[PDB]
Amino acid sequence: ATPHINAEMGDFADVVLMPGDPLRAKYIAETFLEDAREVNNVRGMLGFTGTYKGRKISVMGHGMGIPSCSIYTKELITDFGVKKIIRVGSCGAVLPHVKLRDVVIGMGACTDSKVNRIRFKDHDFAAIADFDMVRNAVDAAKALGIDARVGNLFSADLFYSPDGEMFDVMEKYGILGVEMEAAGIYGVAAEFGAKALTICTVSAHIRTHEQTTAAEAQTTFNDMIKIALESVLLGDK
Amino acid sequence: ATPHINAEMGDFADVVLMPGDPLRAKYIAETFLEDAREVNNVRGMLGFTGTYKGRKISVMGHGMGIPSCSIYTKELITDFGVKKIIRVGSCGAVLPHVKLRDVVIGMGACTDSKVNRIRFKDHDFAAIADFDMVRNAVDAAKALGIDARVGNLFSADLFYSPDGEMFDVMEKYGILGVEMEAAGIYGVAAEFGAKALTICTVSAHIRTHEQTTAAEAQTTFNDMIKIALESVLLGDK
Amino acid sequence: ATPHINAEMGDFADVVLMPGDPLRAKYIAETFLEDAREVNNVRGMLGFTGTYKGRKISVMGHGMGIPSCSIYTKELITDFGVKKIIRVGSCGAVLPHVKLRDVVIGMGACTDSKVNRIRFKDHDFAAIADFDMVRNAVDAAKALGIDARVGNLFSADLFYSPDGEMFDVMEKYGILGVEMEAAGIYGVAAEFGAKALTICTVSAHIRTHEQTTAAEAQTTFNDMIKIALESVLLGDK
Amino acid sequence: ATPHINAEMGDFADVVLMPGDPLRAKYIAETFLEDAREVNNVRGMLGFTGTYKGRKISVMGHGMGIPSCSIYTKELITDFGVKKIIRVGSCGAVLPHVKLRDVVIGMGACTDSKVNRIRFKDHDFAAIADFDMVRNAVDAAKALGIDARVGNLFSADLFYSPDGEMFDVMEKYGILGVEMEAAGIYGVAAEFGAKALTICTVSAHIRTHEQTTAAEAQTTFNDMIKIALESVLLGDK
Amino acid sequence: ATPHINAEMGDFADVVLMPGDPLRAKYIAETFLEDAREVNNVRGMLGFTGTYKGRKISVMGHGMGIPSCSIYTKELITDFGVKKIIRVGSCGAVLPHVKLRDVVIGMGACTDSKVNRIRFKDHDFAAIADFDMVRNAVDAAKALGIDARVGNLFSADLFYSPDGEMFDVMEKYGILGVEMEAAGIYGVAAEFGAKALTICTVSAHTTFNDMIKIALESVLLGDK
Amino acid sequence: ATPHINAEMGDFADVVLMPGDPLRAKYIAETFLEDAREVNNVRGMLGFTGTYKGRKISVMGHGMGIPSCSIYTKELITDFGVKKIIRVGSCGAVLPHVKLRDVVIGMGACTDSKVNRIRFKDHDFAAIADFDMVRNAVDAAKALGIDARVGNLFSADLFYSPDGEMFDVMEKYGILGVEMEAAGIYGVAAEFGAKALTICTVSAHIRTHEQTTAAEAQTTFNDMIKIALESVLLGDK
Ligand SMILES: Nc1ncnc2c([C@@H]3O[C@H](CO)[C@@H](O)[C@H]3O)n[nH]c12
Ligand SMILES: Nc1ncnc2c([C@@H]3O[C@H](CO)[C@@H](O)[C@H]3O)n[nH]c12
Repeated sequence: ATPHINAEMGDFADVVLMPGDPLRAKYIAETFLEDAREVNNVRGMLGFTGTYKGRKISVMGHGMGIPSCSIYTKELITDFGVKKIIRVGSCGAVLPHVKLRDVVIGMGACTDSKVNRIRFKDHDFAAIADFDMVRNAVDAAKALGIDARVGNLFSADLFYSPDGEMFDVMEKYGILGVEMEAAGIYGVAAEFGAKALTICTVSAHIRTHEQTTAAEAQTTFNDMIKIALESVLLGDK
Repeated sequence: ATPHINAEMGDFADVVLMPGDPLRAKYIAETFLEDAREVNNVRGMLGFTGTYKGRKISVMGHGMGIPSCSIYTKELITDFGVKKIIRVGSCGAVLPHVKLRDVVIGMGACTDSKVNRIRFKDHDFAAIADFDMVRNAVDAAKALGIDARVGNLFSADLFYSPDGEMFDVMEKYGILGVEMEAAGIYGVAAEFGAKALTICTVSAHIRTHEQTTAAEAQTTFNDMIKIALESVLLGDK
Repeated sequence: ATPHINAEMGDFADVVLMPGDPLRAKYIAETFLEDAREVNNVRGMLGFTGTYKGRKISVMGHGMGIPSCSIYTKELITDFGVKKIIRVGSCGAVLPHVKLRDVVIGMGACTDSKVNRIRFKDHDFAAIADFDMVRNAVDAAKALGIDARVGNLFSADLFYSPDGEMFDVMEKYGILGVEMEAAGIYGVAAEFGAKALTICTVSAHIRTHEQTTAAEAQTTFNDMIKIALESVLLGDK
Repeated sequence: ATPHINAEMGDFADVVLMPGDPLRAKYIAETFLEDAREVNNVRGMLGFTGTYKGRKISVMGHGMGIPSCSIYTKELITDFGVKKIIRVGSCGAVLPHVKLRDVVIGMGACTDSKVNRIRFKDHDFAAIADFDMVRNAVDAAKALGIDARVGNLFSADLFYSPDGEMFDVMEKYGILGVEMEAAGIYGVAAEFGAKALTICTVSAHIRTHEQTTAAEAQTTFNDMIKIALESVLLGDK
Repeated sequence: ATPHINAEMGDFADVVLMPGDPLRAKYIAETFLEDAREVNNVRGMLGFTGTYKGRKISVMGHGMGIPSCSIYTKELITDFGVKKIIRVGSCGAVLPHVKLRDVVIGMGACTDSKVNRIRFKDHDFAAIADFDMVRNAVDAAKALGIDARVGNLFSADLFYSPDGEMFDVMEKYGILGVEMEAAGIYGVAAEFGAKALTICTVSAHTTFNDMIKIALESVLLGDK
Repeated sequence: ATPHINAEMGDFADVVLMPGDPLRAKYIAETFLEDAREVNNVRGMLGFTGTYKGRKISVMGHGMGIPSCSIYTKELITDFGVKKIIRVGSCGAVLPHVKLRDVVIGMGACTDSKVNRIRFKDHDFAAIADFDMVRNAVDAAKALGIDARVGNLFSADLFYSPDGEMFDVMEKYGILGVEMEAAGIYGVAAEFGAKALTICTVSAHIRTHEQTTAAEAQTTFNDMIKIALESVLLGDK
């Protein structure tokens, strides 16, 4: 019922988990949710709704990049009643002892995109998550015995940057992970009056050049998913 | 293979057609290509390689927005030997005499993205197509009896833009179509030394709810595909 | 000693409360700290150290504006072993449900200053607080039965802004309070590897025109101080 | 008459060739036009009108820099019925394979000027030539046995630039020639609704300070002028 | 009163000298003025009013940085009738032939602040002093046997630069001194229709009393 | 010789007056100078050297706009030993009380050009004149009974600007005259270590004011040139 999602009101839960990869969304639906059904397939951007421990939950890909996820998050918020979005992504690390498969939680997200400047009269908008969602995720990770670090992400427009020196700048200012969406989702959440959080799994070290495979990212980053799902239940109270 | 493409050198032709929707890529392979073989499916971004009138051709989705297509086009160029990219997409018009189903060829692409400023030391980089490819597309269009306009596209970062007034400015400056990728693909081609072209069909008239029927759009879609494919043959001389 | 603080290592606690007004720092030291002693008076920027429920704590003015507070925060971190800074300030509100004397906690801070762009290669640095410090303040306020909202502040360079329309944009994007330092302190904390939090008391409403007096700001905003001090004790565990 | 041109409607053809140097315009009139008459001498900016193979054609200097040529091109468009402007100039190369005496056709023009950002709400306007004019020029060149390169020029505000590093950037993104006017003329054409093209001959290699001799310059200049003139005849059909 | 100044119209003279440090304002008031009276102490930003050779004169700290002094100068101009602001500060020099202990007069002020771009539609506003005040300061200095250098200051937002990349640039383009306020004060003066001047002593690469004498005598020259 | 000046060291005085129009330079030479001889005619940009009251003085056009005058002033300073440049031009007024034929002295020059930001690492360079030259001009004018206004000029890149509202901003900030060169000349002067000044006569009121524009002054164009020349004589003493 929207230009990029062929579904109707009620087809989505009020909370949506969103990886960039629709195939990871499919994996999550098949692995963590009961009674999951596909609710969207437009442009292959798979979305599903099922239950987790009785709680109605949706998962849907948002694609790669700020412009892509801004489209889906906006539509979910304005036309499907979605109140909370939890991005469950991958990222590259720049810090020396942040390692592969570490879970990072983006309370804020830096960016080299122009979208928030366009929204905010060319000033600095601090793209932040909802505090209660951050807190829920931290508490859930603790209950699960999973380490999770909270801090700044950096949302890049260019996965292949011509400016390698910027990575030293990110490292100097404590950036936990380089991904491509958080700052955009946070801008949309503030623009349209909803709540968002980005949780990422470290899938590459930008310095050491260690990296996981495409298959590993699609189907094995499960700590962040358990954290996300349990954090919703805490939020419900 | 690359982190976003599960294939090896040789799997892709040296020319790749790219719609945003990976389902359109599959449709293109099935409809216009002989002996089509799927060569990528990471993140559901379907890619295929086949032949058109004997000529080896590939077709693969690029996803929505500059950051998404920048990843795929970079990787195709540096790791798969691709020499030419032709985006085949949709766009919205802002000019009165540009009608639904019109074909537009982006000789240049304006943008509100920051990617080319990051590349170009914060100055104005004119994101342009390769001239020969533009000319090949014009001649292929003529031989098919299809009228096409050549000029500027505008590649937006925000499909849902909070700056409605900018559309008046685009109209004032002769922008032929509003889409979300061309300026980024043109930046990648310049950065990595390849050739690119974006052709679009007008599928919407901004500030108006006018829409074409399903059969009309497929017919028009097919016309664009034919122009792109025939243009490659002309380029081969 | 440093160019703006005539004290030696050890004279400051490892946690410093910092209002913009040195006379407020004096009030706080005399009212909340036991055995308080003056440790700075350079440029009349009073700083004191004493104990709160057995915990060594310092309080010192940072003056008005990002450039002023950036000086003091840097010096405390590099030369006095300060690990945490809690700014305890005043702000003006734009949101219709925010009232005079409400306490707001700045998980992030937007800004129209150029300093973070200077630090961050002209990109958007999300100026954020330390998460644990935010949670400690939230928990302390709950234990005290004091209400407090958590979200974005906006750190202005011009208290007398010629751009009145920017306040509508701040309001649309949920800015809780307009002040003049948080984004700068958060940038310094990030640069030098320390932790910071800004808590503000609403001293004016930009829409309803209500306003506390200079005398009230100097001495009567005590809820935010109780929250700050108790949050430190929580932080110590 | 207009503030910088003392002529009347009819004194100029609907196509004007424009070198920067008014003395070069005088040379073009004497050399290529029959029955040439001087139609402007305000500020010494000589313009002439005559015929080339029966076709009415004008030639006039535009002076140095974007601000200068923007004045002349605007006035020609709004007050003298001019439809097409062909800048005929020299440029410096930054690419090793681009050689002295090569003819470059600016299908696009990059710039470090702010004039187009001012016009285009501080976004990226792709300053482009008219496609048919570009094609006419290629075809004309081919007929004359010259292979012209088509791509981006860079229009500089500073002939004596303090930023030597920018040339490396220009080279990396494939800029064919450096001059000082094209992006400005293209901006004017778009703003006031006309068509423009810039053709340049490479008279210098910026990195080595290679410089063309006087005799070879006169030869390549003539080639460029023949190309421009014959392109007009092709456009007429 | 204003939110940052607890005084009333008439408490300030129509010219105010402003050092950054309020304790320096107190020193100035005590050393140079007759019948000096404290007229502001909000936030400890001490302001005083007295006479210098029969001429009513005020002196008040403005704090460090563009945002701080922009507040105080605006309120003085719009709410206390002040017509002229003279900043009397210290600066660091980058030029070889600008000496320690030299007096520099900022006819213009560069800055890495965004405040004037906010004011001037993101274009380049040349933050300048009032010409007559510059002339008066030069002439007052001359009469005191001092050659003041007139030129550009640079007003920094970051005393502690993250990379220090601007220093060589300031030197290349002839900046006389580095401080943290002038361009802000000049922007305020332009915005609200008053006149301002920044005078600095080169404190790095009295003297202080000489600078104050130049500022005070330059006012008396202006009154003529 | 230099790329834009066919002359040798010694041909120019160490002070050069520069109008935009080279024909105006000719007029000044013939009207004001003894034993004037032409020293340059490259690109029709006439320059002359003669004496005024025994004092060796040059006069030469600079063309229109920052890029044009930046070329000439740089070449004069670095290759012809020029120490002082005085632009003598016309400007438009935006202030209601500024009269036609009033003389404006640009102690500073605002601009919408990017050249100084290029020089100054994207920060605000205050483009200022030499103080002694300003003072000499004020005294020279006063001696002739002319009260010259001293303040900011605004140097525009676009004579035909799309942003009419900016003239309101100029008026609000007390801009005395609008022209097209001062900020660029002042930038060159600072870059290459020389001294410069722009003096202008008001030739028009920009835009229509509800108010009444005062009246017209009795001051002439010849009066301004006299001021300029006499200011040189004062500076010599
Ligand atoms: N009116 C419009 N505005 C922006 N983008 C598009 C498109 C294209 O469709 C996608 C978004 O729907 C994206 O790839 C964009 O380039 N079609 N019509 C459009
Ligand atoms: N070399 C220098 N750099 C920056 N600021 C200053 C100052 C002034 O001193 C204060 C900072 O110490 C502030 O008001 C600034 O304008 N003196 N010397 C300086």
